[PDB]
Amino acid sequence: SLIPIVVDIYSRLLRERIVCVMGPIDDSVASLVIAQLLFLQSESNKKPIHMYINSPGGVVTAGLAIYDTMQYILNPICTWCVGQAASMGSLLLAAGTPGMRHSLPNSRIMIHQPSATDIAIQAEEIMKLKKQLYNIYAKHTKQSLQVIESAMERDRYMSPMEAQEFGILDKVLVH
Amino acid sequence: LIPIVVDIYSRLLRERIVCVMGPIDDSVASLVIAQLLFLQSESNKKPIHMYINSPGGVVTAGLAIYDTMQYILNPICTWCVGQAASMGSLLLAAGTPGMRHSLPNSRIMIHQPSATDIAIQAEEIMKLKKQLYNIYAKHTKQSLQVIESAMERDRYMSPMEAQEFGILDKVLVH
Amino acid sequence: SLIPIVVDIYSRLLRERIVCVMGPIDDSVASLVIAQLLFLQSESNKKPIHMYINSPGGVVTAGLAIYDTMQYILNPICTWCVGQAASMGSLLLAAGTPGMRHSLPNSRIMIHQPSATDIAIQAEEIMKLKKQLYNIYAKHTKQSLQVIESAMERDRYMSPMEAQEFGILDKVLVH
Amino acid sequence: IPIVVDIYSRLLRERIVCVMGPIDDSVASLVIAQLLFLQSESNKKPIHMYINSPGGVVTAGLAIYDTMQYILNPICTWCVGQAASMGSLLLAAGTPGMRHSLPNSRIMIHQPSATDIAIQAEEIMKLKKQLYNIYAKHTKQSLQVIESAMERDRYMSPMEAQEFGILDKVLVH
Amino acid sequence: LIPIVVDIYSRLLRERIVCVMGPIDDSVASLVIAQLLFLQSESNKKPIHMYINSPGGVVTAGLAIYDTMQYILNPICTWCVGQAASMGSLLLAAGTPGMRHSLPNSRIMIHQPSATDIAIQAEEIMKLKKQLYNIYAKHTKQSLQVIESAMERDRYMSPMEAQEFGILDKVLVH
Amino acid sequence: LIPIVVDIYSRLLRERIVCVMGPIDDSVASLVIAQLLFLQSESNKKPIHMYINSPGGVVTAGLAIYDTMQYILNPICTWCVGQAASMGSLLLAAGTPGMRHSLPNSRIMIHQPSATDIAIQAEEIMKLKKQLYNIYAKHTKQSLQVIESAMERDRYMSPMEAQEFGILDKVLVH
Amino acid sequence: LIPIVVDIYSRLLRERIVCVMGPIDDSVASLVIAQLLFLQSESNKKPIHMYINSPGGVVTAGLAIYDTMQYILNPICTWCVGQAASMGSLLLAAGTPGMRHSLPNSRIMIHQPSATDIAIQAEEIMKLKKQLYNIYAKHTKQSLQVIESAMERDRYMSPMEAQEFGILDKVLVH
Amino acid sequence: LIPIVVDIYSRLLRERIVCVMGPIDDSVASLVIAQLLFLQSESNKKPIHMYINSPGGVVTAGLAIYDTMQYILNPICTWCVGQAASMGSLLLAAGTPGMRHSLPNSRIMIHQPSATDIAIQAEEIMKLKKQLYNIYAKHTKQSLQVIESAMERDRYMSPMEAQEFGILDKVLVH
Amino acid sequence: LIPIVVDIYSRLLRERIVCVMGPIDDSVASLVIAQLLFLQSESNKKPIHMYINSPGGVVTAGLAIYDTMQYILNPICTWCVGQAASMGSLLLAAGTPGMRHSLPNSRIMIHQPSATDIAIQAEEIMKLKKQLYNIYAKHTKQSLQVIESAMERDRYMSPMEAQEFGILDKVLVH
Amino acid sequence: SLIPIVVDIYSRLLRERIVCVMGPIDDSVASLVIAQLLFLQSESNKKPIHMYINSPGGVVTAGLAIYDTMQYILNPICTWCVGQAASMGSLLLAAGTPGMRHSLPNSRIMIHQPSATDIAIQAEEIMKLKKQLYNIYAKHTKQSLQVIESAMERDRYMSPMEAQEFGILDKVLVH
Ligand SMILES: O=c1c2c(n3ccnc3n1Cc1ccc(C(F)(F)F)cc1)CCN(Cc1cccc(Cl)c1)C2
Ligand SMILES: O=c1c2c(n3ccnc3n1Cc1ccc(C(F)(F)F)cc1)CCN(Cc1cccc(Cl)c1)C2
Ligand SMILES: O=c1c2c(n3ccnc3n1Cc1ccc(C(F)(F)F)cc1)CCN(Cc1cccc(Cl)c1)C2
Ligand SMILES: O=c1c2c(n3ccnc3n1Cc1ccc(C(F)(F)F)cc1)CCN(Cc1cccc(Cl)c1)C2
Ligand SMILES: O=c1c2c(n3ccnc3n1Cc1ccc(C(F)(F)F)cc1)CCN(Cc1cccc(Cl)c1)C2
Ligand SMILES: O=c1c2c(n3ccnc3n1Cc1ccc(C(F)(F)F)cc1)CCN(Cc1cccc(Cl)c1)C2
Ligand SMILES: O=c1c2c(n3ccnc3n1Cc1ccc(C(F)(F)F)cc1)CCN(Cc1cccc(Cl)c1)C2
Ligand SMILES: O=c1c2c(n3ccnc3n1Cc1ccc(C(F)(F)F)cc1)CCN(Cc1cccc(Cl)c1)C2
Ligand SMILES: O=c1c2c(n3ccnc3n1Cc1ccc(C(F)(F)F)cc1)CCN(Cc1cccc(Cl)c1)C2
Repeated sequence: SLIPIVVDIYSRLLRERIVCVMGPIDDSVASLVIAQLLFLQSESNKKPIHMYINSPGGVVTAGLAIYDTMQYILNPICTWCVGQAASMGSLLLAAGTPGMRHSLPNSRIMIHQPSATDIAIQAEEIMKLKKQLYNIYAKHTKQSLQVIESAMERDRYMSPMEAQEFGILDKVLVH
Repeated sequence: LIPIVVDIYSRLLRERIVCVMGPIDDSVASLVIAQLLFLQSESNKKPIHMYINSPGGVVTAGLAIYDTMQYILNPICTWCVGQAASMGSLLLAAGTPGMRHSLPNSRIMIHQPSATDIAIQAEEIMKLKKQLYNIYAKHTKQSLQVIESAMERDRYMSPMEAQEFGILDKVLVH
Repeated sequence: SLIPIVVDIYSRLLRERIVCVMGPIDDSVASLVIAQLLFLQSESNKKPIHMYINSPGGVVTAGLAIYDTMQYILNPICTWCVGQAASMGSLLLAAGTPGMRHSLPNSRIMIHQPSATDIAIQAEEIMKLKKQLYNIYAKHTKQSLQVIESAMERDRYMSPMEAQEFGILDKVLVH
Repeated sequence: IPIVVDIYSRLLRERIVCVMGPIDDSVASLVIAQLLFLQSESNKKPIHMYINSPGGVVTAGLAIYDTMQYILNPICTWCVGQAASMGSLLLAAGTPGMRHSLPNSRIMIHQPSATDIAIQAEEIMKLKKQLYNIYAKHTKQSLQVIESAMERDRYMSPMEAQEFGILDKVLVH
Repeated sequence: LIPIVVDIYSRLLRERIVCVMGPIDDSVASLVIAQLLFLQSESNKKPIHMYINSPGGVVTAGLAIYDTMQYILNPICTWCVGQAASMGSLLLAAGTPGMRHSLPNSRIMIHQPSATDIAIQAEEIMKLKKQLYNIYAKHTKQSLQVIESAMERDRYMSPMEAQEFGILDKVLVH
Repeated sequence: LIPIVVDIYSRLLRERIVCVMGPIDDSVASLVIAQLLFLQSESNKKPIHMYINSPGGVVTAGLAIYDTMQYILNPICTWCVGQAASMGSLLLAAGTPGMRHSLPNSRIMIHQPSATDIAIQAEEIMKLKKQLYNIYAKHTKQSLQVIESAMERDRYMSPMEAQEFGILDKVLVH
Repeated sequence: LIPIVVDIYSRLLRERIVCVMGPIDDSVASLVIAQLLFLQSESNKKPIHMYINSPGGVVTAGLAIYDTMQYILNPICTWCVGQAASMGSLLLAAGTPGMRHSLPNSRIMIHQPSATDIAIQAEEIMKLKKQLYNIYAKHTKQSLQVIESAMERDRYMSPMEAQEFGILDKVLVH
Repeated sequence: LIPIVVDIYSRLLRERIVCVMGPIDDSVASLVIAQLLFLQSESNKKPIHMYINSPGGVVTAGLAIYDTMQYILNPICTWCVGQAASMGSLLLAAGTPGMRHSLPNSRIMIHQPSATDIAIQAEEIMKLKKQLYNIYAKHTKQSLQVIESAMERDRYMSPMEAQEFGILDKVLVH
Repeated sequence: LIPIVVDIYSRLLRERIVCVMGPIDDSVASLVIAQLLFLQSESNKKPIHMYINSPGGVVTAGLAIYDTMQYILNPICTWCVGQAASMGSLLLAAGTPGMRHSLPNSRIMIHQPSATDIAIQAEEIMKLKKQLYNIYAKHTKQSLQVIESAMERDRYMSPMEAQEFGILDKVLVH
Repeated sequence: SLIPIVVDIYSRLLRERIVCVMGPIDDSVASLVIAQLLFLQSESNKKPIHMYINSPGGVVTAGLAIYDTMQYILNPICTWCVGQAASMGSLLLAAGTPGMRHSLPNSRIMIHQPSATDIAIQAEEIMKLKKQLYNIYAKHTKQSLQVIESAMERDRYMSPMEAQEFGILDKVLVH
């Protein structure tokens, strides 16, 4: 509700190839984001797609569904963190095309996983998910598994500069 | 809410894309069934694509979709993104042979969770589970014994081991 | 994301002479179903009207309202059971035109009544209603009154092929 | 709850354990404790068990059943009001010749459509088959007739229950 | 709280007064049955008095009390004050002949309101109603036809109309 | 609810007027951010007007709007009507210098109330609090020490006094 | 549930009739303000009519409307129907002098109820009452003392008492 | 609602019969521990009997009871009636060797349900399962592998399967 | 509920055993404080035993117990069974040196979860966090830097590893 | 519940002339505390009474009711702050007999009033209450009104040392 019409603002964002992942991640967000990503690739397999992330995280399998769609599609993907990017949110941020992951000056980044689950699962599977994130995180930051898991073991946010040095993003820009 | 293009969920249907992601209930089954029959009227032979990201749901609602997939003449490509558990993996395994896919980081589970339209007797719950035994055995080409033994474990499968088991055919990445 | 549009899908099903009854049978479902049947008869008193049934049952008087409407209209009525047809659902399925009652391979049929009432009723009327089902069931299955009453007391589901042998449906189709 | 020269504590002084309600784990524990206490008082004096239950958790009912067979005491079961599902199983498990009903009591063996924990289909069936053998044992009915009867969602009269083997005597006073 | 006398509800039991004031449920049934069995153990022949001010309740719980009244050897005086509807009037009518009482302004109803422990079938609810037909006919000395015909009307009866019907015998003022 | 004029909230947007009335959360932030980014596409440097009547809200959502205001090239005139507390006053103070306004009877508060998207540790709440210090110090031209002292007090300030503090520049009447 | 004409509330605003019926909160305030600013853009000189049937509301939101009325150049006729209490009567008294009206049975109360957007200190609520004191004193042209004593009485006023006090100018029936 | 004898649950504890019926939580654990420590103070050598009818519960609370059994010097006879699942079967298997019993129809399950006192990380839940693995392996005398494969199956065991697996020693009926 | 022995929780107190099982709040703090102050009155220097199986709780309530332990003259043996997290581990580490124990399968965590009596500012939460640093550093004999690093990690430690960290001194089995 | 018996611990505290004001202040706490204070004076008008405070504050009129009882009774009153003493709690702490107000090392003290009310009242009365506290606070700390109101205007806790220097208490003791 209370969405203005322009000549619809969220639909007008999509004509600029901008997908929003604001808010928590659940299955409905994942399907909606995925549909827009596949739609944007069908318009052009070569024009860049932009993703604005202001998310506290969400369901792990729903987040991996988006991540896999980003890897699948051919388009370069520029990720933009505004507000914060925590848990799966920071993973999507880190999953952008190298050199095209940006953050605003006062944005917050967190890779620690929250202490999320569609259905009840056992620790053998919940741990498989955590390692699944380890390898994904290690891939895109170019850090060893020892470095990724140790950082994520600590509950703390990073400044946009700090997430750049750890390897989550490439550019902390102001204007 | 849902953005408008050139509505995006109607636009997915415009490409012969049916989504069965999210939990399966009787109304979800009816809606999916309506879309499959509508797509068959467009072309009895052009392929239908079905995206699965479901943790399962009502068994009779899942079988309603399954029987509808088997009924229509169209080839059906199943695509597992996110995860497919319980009835979700059955629909995934029920795709056209050679046309069942998953993305690299997907979770697949055939184990049934401990879902029910009405309270039923124990003989019917066993009659229903036996129905799933035969369906899984049909499309995975595994014996009944290995299927019943497999679902006994409350564990998920990776897309590559699910392929060797016969639930899907290709783990693609682009 | 509740309803897709076709090039409305539930209105398009109605353009195809297909009435679908999935949710549980209540007064609001009955009125809406009845309206479509009278609408489809006004379009053509002779083209077959189709009924897709996937219901766990519902209000008995609301089911009889649909049942009575089926008998009244002149059209041949093809009933199609997908998923399941229990209590009033199976009564509607069995009330189709003879030779036109179908089920899909893995569907469930149950005539046992669950242990259904708009308002509070006395025991005497509940028995009058149960007897009402006996005659409707006995009529359309061509089974004895006794075999119907003993069958319904058993709390079991039956497969489409034993349901065909019982007389509730005629064709278990395979495509 | 009235005091007498406590009324439920006084019933236990008369070797009467009352169920009279759904079979919880808490009901089962309390009933089981009373049976073990009454046996320790006397392994040979009969214990009376009053049943007015619509059933309950199956594992909790089997817990009581296992305790009844364990103790050496003759057990007189008395069904007043009604005895459905697990309730009728306890009724039929009394000592032979000592299972009674009041004239207007209700007996039901049909199982309701054991939810301590959510369970699988294979285990749920293993559980009813476990109930079949107990009923088959104590009614002296074949396994086939027991399973067919339980599939019918009907109540029995105290005479229908006496002839079926669930009880032995329908008395008025 | 309950006042203390030198406890008032326990003092009523010392006077062979059982209270059935309030709706009938299984927990009420256990207490009434327990007190009746206790009072019989004190004396097989001294009369027990039963105070009824109930709007009815669970049918199986009411019949459980009814069966206990018939079982014990004691004469039972039923006293209806306030009102006695559904099972309340059945217990009232089930007193010893010549000892069923009402106060001038009590309400009596045999009509059943529109058995309630668990969901049951149509044949069982009808079997339960037929049991009520025979019991009422036994203690009112009316034919079955007049019992059911009367019960179809939910009118309440005056303690006088109920006496002529056979539900009670002595409606007193002092 | 909302009137149509030859829609009133969309018509405010046609006049380059963004409204931040009400509490700030992530959904408010997304909408404000979208309108700010949209308004830049019509004109690189035409001024944008921002109406604030907010009691505050989520800090990360407030910083998200703040960063967007600083990012875009347009000069931004902020207008406080009613009140601007917590993050509300930060957005008000973050307008283009010389263009931060209040109406005569508005209340302004920079003290933060005792809020976050998720539960966080003590070190992060302090980092955010320090982040607010630096932003406030930057735009008020006050030292860090005086800013910290101002926020320590649970008091509101009048528009004409917020001007002397540096939160706004002009308190207008007509 | 709103009837449509050549929308009835949009047709009212189409004639410069702003409605403040119902309680004041921030969502009401934003809408009233937008309508006042919109009506000024069509004509800074055509009179605006404002209908008040409000029991009061949030004080900061009421002051926002008050500030918007004072800011715009239009003459504003306020019309009280039903009642105007707390902030409602403040908006009523804030109309253009000589253009404040009431209907015969409308009720006026200046007493403030015993709220605000957020929990605040005792000094801030007191700053607000003195702030309201001056507003009332300005437009009723009574001394500050007369306002404080009047608002202190938990009573409603008749439209004749309201004009004599200085809150309004005309009570018309036709 | 607990009957009194010369309290029935206090009379059970008076004979060294500790009951673990019902789900395990911290409040149950404290009480069981206190009873075990109390029974040891009367005699470090008289056997303690422990009745288990539990569907499981909090793992840390279950381990606290397990640690208390191992600490005290008394031989402990565990008795399974009804069922012993999750932590319940762990306490059952943790009895003194040769003194672990079950009744004929009691059910045993080692599969862990898909909780804990507080929300925790994936590594900590995994530390707990390996920790339970060693406990089960110790007292059933099966390899760690055999425990992990067994607990992986979402199935209950019969008392005969339970003794053969090493969880208990005797299934008695009399 | 609670057994009587010739009351079990009062009998633990007769043995100078205070139990801190369950979460800590002000009502828990008052009761523990009262028992600690009471136990000092029987004996100035007889050791007091403290059983901890707590996931933490209110920080000011936890410090209230901590200050009482430090205040009283008695040596205090702390015993961790089950788990001791957040304030729970602080009380465990606050025992008399050489007398802080854990049972083999206990879990210990000093990281604080992301709690307070009333809503507070960022400066106070940090002062309390720093207060916890100094207490932890004092009793573990670790530097402030290593303590802050330990608490930053959302992990539990085993009893034998908490010993090397200095939280406890002896992990006992019998 | 779960209160141990000693040979009752809260009743045994009262035989040691120790009143507990732990938890929030409401009318029921005030009456209960007041009754114990009057009882302790009736036992001895000259033996000291001890008050343990671990309170986040509460209803202002209920707190003033306790304060007035402390001033009325003749006994010396030793106040002890453990945990924290906020809003009205710190007022009761400050109201002890001079030289007999103590705190434990890690206790928290706050005079700022929370942002509490039996019934809805106007600002003229709510402000009268605040000034009523100003004069009470100024009395027992011996600070000017300007100093009291300015300190209380700032939202912050004090360390037990800091509350001593401001004048709330006299002794920060450890053993
Ligand atoms: O300003 C951009 C930016 C991008 N971008 C990509 C393609 N076009 C653009 N434009 C132009 C444009 C946007 C929206 C619309 C319309 F839809 F609202 F009309 C019309 C034109 C990329 C990233 N971003 C950076 C950014 C700044 C502030 C907050 C956030 Cl979260 C991120 C700016
Ligand atoms: O990209 C596809 C894919 C399919 N497919 C089938 C027909 N057309 C397509 N296109 C083009 C297209 C899609 C959507 C729209 C519109 F509706 F959004 F506009 C318009 C054109 C099938 C398989 N799939 C694979 C896939 C990769 C990543 C995640 C997921 Cl869940 C699945 C891609
Ligand atoms: O496919 C059919 C079937 C019937 N039928 C009757 C008339 N037309 C049809 N069509 C073609 C068609 C359907 C819908 C549309 C549109 F409206 F959606 F566009 C357009 C064309 C009846 C038999 N069976 C029914 C059925 C029910 C439930 C589960 C399954 Cl597996 C099978 C299929
Ligand atoms: O069929 C009728 C009936 C009446 N009637 C009156 C005028 N025209 C009609 N038609 C034709 C028609 C119906 C609906 C539509 C349209 F809504 F779909 F457009 C268009 C034409 C009343 C008499 N009878 C009543 C009736 C029988 C069975 C069950 C129910 Cl419940 C009620 C039916
Ligand atoms: O019968 C026992 C059994 C044990 N046992 C141990 C010590 N004494 C006994 N007695 C005698 C006794 C019990 C209770 C009391 C009193 F306190 F209630 F009065 C007095 C004497 C061990 C367990 N075993 C097996 C068992 C059977 C049925 C259900 C359960 Cl769950 C377990 C029975
Ligand atoms: O009447 C009995 C009956 C038994 N029995 C066994 C031992 N003593 C008895 N007495 C005497 C007595 C009862 C109660 C107390 C006191 F404790 F409540 F005061 C004291 C003495 C067995 C069961 N039988 C059958 C029965 C008939 C009616 C309804 C129910 Cl439900 C069951 C009755
Ligand atoms: O009056 C303005 C003011 C601004 N401004 C900026 C651009 N245009 C304007 N106008 C004209 C206009 C408004 C609304 C519409 C329409 F959309 F409703 F039609 C069309 C034209 C800025 C600041 N503001 C100050 C202000 C005073 C009172 C209350 C509030 Cl909340 C704020 C006035
Ligand atoms: O066994 C102890 C232990 C202590 N201790 C201290 C003083 N006395 C004892 N006893 C004897 C005793 C206990 C209870 C009672 C009574 F109250 F229940 F009767 C009477 C005597 C200290 C530590 N603890 C260690 C411990 C092991 C297992 C689980 C837990 Cl939670 C803790 C053992
Ligand atoms: O230890 C005291 C202390 C006082 N005091 C006053 C009179 N007697 C005492 N004793 C002896 C005693 C207390 C309780 C009982 C009994 F009731 F529990 F049995 C029996 C004897 C005053 C203040 N206080 C300081 C204090 C330390 C720890 C926490 C807190 Cl909140 C405050 C200690």
